[PDB]
Amino acid sequence: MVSKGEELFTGVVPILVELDGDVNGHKFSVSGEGEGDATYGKLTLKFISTTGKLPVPWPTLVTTLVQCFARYPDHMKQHDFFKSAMPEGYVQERTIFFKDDGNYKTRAEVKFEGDTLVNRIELKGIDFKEDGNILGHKLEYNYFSGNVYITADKQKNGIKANFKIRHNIEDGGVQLADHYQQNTPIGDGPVLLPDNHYLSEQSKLSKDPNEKRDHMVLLEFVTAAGI
Repeated sequence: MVSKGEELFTGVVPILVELDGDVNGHKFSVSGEGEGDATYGKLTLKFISTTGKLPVPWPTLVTTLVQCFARYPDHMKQHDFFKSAMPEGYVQERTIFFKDDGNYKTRAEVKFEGDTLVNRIELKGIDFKEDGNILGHKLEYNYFSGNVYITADKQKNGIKANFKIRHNIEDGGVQLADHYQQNTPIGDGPVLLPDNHYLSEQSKLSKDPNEKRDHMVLLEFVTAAGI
């Protein structure tokens, strides 16, 4: 049968993202709007800095800026924690360790507000290098992929995940970003606790030619695999 949270994602859902960040005392705010179609694993969003030029590269914020839009194959739908937590939602937390640089710590609440799926985020970055790849804006702006390895956290009625993102540098090298993640339900309601699996994620970054604010247009595909 079709579960409580799964039915909320059968069509196109509007998305609203709000992020408050502070990286080495540079405060910034990002708003995002778009839509998600979990049937296809497809997200289309436009993010805007509401605080002027970002102090960190847009590609470093992509993983932080709604895994409930994953396309789960029919034969894995009993392993979709993210939709099962809806509409009450879940808390997502990460540490993102930038190799030879600082870290981001993030806390996000993902939940429905009426028909709109909302992602509300707090991001704290510390110990970054002034002339590093991040504060120095040395990362390329184009495309990256990731394989998110998800396991159950029975103890917390939730999940954990870890994955590496390789951000291309302007010189031709790579900035590694090592991600550690935990998700816990907001509700006291039951959730689906998964077997080991991965989400295959692809992120295409672009610009709106008519937009003068600092911004990122994002097309994202997210597909569950490995069962």
